[PDB]
Amino acid sequence: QISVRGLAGVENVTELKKNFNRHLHFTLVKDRNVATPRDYYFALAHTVRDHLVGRWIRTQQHYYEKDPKRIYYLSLEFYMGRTLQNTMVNLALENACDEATYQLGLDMEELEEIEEDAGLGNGGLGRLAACFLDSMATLGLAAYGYGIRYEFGIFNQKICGGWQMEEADDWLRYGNPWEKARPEFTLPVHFYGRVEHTSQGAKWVDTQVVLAMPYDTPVPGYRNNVVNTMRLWSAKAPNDFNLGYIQAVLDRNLAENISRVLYPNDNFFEGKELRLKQEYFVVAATLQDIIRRFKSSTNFDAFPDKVAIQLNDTHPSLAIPELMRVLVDLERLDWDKAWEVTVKTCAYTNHTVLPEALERWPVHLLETLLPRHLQIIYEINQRFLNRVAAAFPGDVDRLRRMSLVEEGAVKRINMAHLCIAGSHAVNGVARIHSEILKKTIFKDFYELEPHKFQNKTNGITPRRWLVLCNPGLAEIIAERIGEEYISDLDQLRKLLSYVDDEAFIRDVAKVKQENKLKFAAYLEREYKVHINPNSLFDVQVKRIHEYKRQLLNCLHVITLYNRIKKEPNKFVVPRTVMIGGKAAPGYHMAKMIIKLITAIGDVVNHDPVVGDRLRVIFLENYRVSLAEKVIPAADLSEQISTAGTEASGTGNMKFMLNGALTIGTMDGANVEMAEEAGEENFFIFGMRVEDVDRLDQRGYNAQEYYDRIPELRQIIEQLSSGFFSPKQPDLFKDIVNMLMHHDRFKVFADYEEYVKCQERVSALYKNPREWTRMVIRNIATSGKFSSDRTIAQYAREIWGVEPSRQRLPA
Amino acid sequence: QISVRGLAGVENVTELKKNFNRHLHFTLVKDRNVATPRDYYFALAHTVRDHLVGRWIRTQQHYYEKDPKRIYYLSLEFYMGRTLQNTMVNLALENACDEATYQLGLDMEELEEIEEDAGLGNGGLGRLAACFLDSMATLGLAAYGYGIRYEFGIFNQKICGGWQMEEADDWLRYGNPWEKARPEFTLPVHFYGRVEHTSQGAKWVDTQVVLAMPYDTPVPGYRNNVVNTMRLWSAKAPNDFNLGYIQAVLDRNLAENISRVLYPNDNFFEGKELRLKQEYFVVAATLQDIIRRFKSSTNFDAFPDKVAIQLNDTHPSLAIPELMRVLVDLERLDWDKAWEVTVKTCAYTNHTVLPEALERWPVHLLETLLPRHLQIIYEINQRFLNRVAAAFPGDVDRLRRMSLVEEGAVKRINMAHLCIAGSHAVNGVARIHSEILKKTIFKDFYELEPHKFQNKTNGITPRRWLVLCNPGLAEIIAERIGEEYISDLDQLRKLLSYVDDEAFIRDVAKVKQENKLKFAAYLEREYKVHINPNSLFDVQVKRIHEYKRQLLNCLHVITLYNRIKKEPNKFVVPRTVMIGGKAAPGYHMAKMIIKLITAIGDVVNHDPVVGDRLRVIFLENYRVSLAEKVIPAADLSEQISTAGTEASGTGNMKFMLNGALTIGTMDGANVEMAEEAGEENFFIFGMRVEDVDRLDQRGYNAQEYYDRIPELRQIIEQLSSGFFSPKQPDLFKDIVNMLMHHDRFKVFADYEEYVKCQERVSALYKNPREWTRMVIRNIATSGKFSSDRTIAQYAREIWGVEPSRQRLPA
Ligand SMILES: CCCCCC#Cc1cn([C@@H]2O[C@H](CO)[C@@H](O)[C@H](O)[C@H]2O)c(=O)[nH]c1=O
Ligand SMILES: CCCCCC#Cc1cn([C@@H]2O[C@H](CO)[C@@H](O)[C@H](O)[C@H]2O)c(=O)[nH]c1=O
Repeated sequence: QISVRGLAGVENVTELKKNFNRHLHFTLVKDRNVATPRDYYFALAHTVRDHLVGRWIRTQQHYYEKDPKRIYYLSLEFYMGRTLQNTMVNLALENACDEATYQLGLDMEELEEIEEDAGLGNGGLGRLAACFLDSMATLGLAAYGYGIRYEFGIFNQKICGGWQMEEADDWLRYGNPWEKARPEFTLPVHFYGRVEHTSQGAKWVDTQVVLAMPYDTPVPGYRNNVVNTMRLWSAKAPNDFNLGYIQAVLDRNLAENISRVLYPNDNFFEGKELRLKQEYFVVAATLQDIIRRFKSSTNFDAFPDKVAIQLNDTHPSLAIPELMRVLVDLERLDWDKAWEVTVKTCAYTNHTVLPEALERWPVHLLETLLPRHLQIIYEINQRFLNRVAAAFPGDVDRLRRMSLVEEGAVKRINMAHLCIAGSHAVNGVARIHSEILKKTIFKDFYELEPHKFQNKTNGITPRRWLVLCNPGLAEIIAERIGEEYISDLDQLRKLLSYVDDEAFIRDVAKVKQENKLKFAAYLEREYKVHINPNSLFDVQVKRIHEYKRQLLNCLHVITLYNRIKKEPNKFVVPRTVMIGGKAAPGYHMAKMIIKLITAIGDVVNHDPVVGDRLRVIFLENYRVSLAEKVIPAADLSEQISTAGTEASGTGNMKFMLNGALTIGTMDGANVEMAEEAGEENFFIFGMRVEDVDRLDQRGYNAQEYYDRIPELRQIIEQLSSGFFSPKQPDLFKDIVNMLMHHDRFKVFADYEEYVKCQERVSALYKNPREWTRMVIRNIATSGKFSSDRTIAQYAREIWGVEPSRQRLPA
Repeated sequence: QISVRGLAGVENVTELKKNFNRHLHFTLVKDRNVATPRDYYFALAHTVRDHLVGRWIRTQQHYYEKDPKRIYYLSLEFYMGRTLQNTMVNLALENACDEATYQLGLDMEELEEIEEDAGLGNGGLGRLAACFLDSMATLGLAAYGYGIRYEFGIFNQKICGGWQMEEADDWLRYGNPWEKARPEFTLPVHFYGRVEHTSQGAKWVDTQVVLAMPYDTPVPGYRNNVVNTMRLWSAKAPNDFNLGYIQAVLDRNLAENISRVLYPNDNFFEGKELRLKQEYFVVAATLQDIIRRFKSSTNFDAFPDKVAIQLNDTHPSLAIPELMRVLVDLERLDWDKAWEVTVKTCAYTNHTVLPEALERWPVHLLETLLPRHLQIIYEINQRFLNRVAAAFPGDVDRLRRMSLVEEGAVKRINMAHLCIAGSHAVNGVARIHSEILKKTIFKDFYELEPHKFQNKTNGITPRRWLVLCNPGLAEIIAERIGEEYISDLDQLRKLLSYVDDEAFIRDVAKVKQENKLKFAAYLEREYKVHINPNSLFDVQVKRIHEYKRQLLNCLHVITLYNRIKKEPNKFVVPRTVMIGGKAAPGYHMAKMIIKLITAIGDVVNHDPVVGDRLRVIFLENYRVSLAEKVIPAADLSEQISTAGTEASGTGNMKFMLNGALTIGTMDGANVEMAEEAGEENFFIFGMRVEDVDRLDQRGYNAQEYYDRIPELRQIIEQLSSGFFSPKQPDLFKDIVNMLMHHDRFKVFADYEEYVKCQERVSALYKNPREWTRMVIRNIATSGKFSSDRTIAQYAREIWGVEPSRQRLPA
């Protein structure tokens, strides 16, 4: 059909068809009269997977012959989403399969919709991981993602009476044709026990053994025939485990619970033992795989020239004392040498500065669960603190601040401090977040070792986040400037010479209008809800968090509503405000925010005076595959976190790429986005980071805003009095109370300037042609935000390897 | 190589080879340089499974077009063993695959050894089930096996210091290429709740839901292109299950524990709740499958003309009140009509008369777990007892004996009584066991309904139990009389005209000697143990049980040993005595017996005076695949249960088929075996059933035998004094105590005649040529004992359907 989707040749189409039929019959054991859409999706999936394997084998073979330096990306999260379309796209099979399946009388799109998301992640962190593996493959890096194969991913969100209900995401119910179980590289992981000292060093003994079985899933590069591996571990009990008899067998579940469910907090940190076991599990099994792969090439000097380990936040920070444990206790290197190898291997990416988000493990936990690692960590601390004393003699306060060990009611190990100490590079995820790191929470560590601190502004993959979810926009871009930009997204700049081209202007706007028409229909079919597709589409999608200030959005919505009820016969640009996201299950406030949003919907959406001028939709079960649908359909992107809190953000990037304009604060990557497009082409409002500080020193008194803004006073009055909850008039007193007395995020301080800026958005939207020209300026400058750029920067400046864009043979 | 293994044509061989290579690459994602034997076994397995599926689909299609009456075989046990070779054999692919794999430079036999047993059974009962499914397919019956897909089967038995250790049989570790998950026919099963009465009848409510997911495994008939289905259910939790959040997800294991492990008792009955849930699970999910399949053909009159349900013992007896529940409560038939349908559908096979083996469920259990079924059972009882009163007025004792409900400290439901009441046929499993049923435990029920009681002597499948495990013997048979006998085993009779044929005599003996030479080697390679292959091979293999009187064997062994130490320079026919079997984990005595056997081994096997004249081996991990090896290699078969206790036995049949002579008592099928071969061709000793009764009425006093047999007194003295346990001299006091004061099985009563008869075995063995001629008479008369005969008898006399030997098209 459209050109970026590859060739539908007569060979390939005829061949796809017979392989589809072979799978349907031999693999699925069905015939065309009993097959359901789910069987059809499978046959297609097995058929496409057939095109990977040849390439997959040759890629692993290549890395053996060539023995390049290897990148190991350790993450507890890999938010993959669906695999089928991505695979076709990267393999140039999209038009072929589409043709083949059409001729068999099937609609491919209907089949794509049957695939479960692999929701092995909560949000931006696990999805960074996913974009990174795609980019690593595309750039021919010899990279492996390592994580955990959770039996249940992020929960599916149902709304009942406007409250979030969580249900189990049983994504493996029907099988996963993408993975390959490799029970033959099963590895032991040890827990508990005790440390014994001998003539010949420490020995960790009387431990419980849990086996780690790996599953491999192919990661295909973009049209370069590189296929890398994501290896996820699964917990299995040993056969002599516990081994009255029945219970012994039934208790095998106790071990395998390790990889059973993904922790769904991204706000808070809970010191729960299961979580720590998960972190150790992945790190222990991964290091033996890394070490084994290295030995098949006594001398660990070369280890750092052959291995790079990137730590996605501090979740796999135990890699550091685990690498010492192996080197010192099992391979018998002296401390000082093993330490040099360790620091030179490991690097650390921090994803937040929120204090409640940082891992601080109780010592009593590490002591029972991992007693030798505790010894190592203490020995690490001591030697570290002697470096500090030597560099800053007399400074005893610096000593207590920098310690890996927090003194207090319960002793804690600060896992960030460990990562900084044991890594040669530490990075933030956007320029401003990186400066904040050096100026505030890691300032002490920066003065000791300024050379460790870097920046690597996040990016997203334009294969998933443009070609895949937005084929129409990819096409019109390709018509003008070619296809090269799909893996060199800087070329999008060439679009700046089309900014006064009437034919492009109509085409950009035409595509936006289609994506809206299509999403508007998805809203009716799957969820019986009625939207005007000529309205502006105002979307905030991301996890629910106080810092992300969905509440601020709510306040705007309520204000537009109140202005409309005040002058009903005045013209306002209509809007459909969509807000969607999951709340972590114990985060009471977050859950109240979801409730408020639906409450506003019940009032606003059924007011006959409002008409179709304002609609408020909460988007159920936001996740990767819903993001691929709503992002191409959006006009306004809401990125409105209090300055200084959102480390980078990546949703913001997906929207810029797809023709939405951004309303946001100068926070995280928003800053570089505006810098790249010009501030004129951006809707910036609110305090900068400096303003927030000034406010913290005076003290933030919310009353002041309430006393001076009548429009705001009215909203609080409505919330307090029961306007939005006529059955429970006091339903929202917690929010009204938080807003008024302990808002760490200064919702009221930004309200005035946020509303004024929202008025400027409506004004520009009334002039279609200038709206679109601004869109063009955004899309045209979104190049920097490709995860290809990001990965090339890690590669060159942290891992010490060259990206290569060259094909491998077919 | 040999003719019964089919054609190795040039088409098939070349085609096997490329499919093997396709699977190795596409399915297993390996290449010839990294492949391990396990990968090779898989590729072969997937290649052979490819030849089933076409046939499998056409068989299920046929049954739809033709709509014949359907047999549902309900069992908690299916002891399948390995599937690969059986599949090749039934499909005529053995010589082809052997050729193909040879040309790829592989040894097929080495590959066959890598396959796990599906040990979804304990012993004869679950293996009857397996032989029956093979025979049902071979006879073109539209039959389905239904059971449970246990995650762990019968435990693997290790010996440590001569004690049994149990470890978990994790038979699914590496995948099972034979099954097909069919998540789309998932079915709800309900538990707990309570019964509510309405205007419109009872309603079972507030129940917990457990889902049953079916797995299908192909059951290929012998060279007729019929492939039937074994459907095994797997327990899965629902997604809103329990649905702080973490525990909710972790507690999903509580539901799925249902299908987690197979109960390994075959002696005793434990009223454990998990077991009852297993029995209900299988019965509830199976009945909806049966009912659904029936509706796709309001009127249940035809139900019994379209459905037959065979109950393998009382384990799935809840099928009966479950069928009433559905008919009465969900489809709204009146009692009397639903009852007629039920009795006409169901039949019951009893497998034992041992009182501790019978299921008697506590009422408090059924009341909490299945409260409506309890109501039904009471209503069944009442109506049943009114039939009894009417037929035997005044007989109040008969009323208490016949009741489904046992009065007592805790009320129990007698599940046998339920099966008899709710079934149109009840059968024993050998002629003598069937008479015992009618004369003793079911006598009351027989006088009420003599027409319900039948016999169906057990059988075994000659495909697995001859062609497969003994290709050499199958060949020489085929040389003389053709191949037709493989599915018409009566033709083995034609061998009686070769009894004086010198060339056959040498060939029969030649094969026996090979199987011995080969097993003798298997003993060294896998278990470092040293046997003389010219000795007589004396084997007792079967579960360890007091009734099966392994102890009696021990006493003989010890006696041969003591006679040898008394006259060391006298000639005795050498023997290798092998005894093997698992003990149920809580059966303390059984476990002591294993211990004794190894103790005898430690003394006997290291006496230099004994030489290689006597060896005593305990065979570790006896199971289906070890049976396929040791049975062809045996000379003497030990079937020595106290008369009246072994309902039928089937090991006895496997040995007759494979050229061993039998030493045994007149118990179970032994009786019909001797009747078929002539008593002269059999080594019969000991009490008949009548003798046992006479002894029970006088009282069995073991002292008497001890006082009159010096050879016996000496053995007891040795056991008591520590001769076999020099470190723990009192190790065996429990056995010596049981033997002397409470042996329900009269080991001493049979000892004298058992030894005399063992002397007659040794005498005949010294004359090779007459030994073999007797073997010929056994093998030649083993026809009756084919499970094809058995199934044809169920078919004609219980199920009301005709066996058909006709091919279906290819
Ligand atoms: C000391 C160890 C404790 C770590 C606690 C944490 C954290 C997280 C950060 N981010 C986002 O990660 C994204 C990817 O970098 C960012 O764009 C976004 O700004 C982040 O909030 C998440 O999405 N989830 C998180 O849990
Ligand atoms: C009231 C319900 C309770 C049932 C309890 C039971 C039983 C069993 C019978 N048999 C054998 O089943 C075999 C197959 O019929 C026989 O040949 C052999 O003689 C039997 O002992 C077994 O092998 N295992 C058993 O558990």
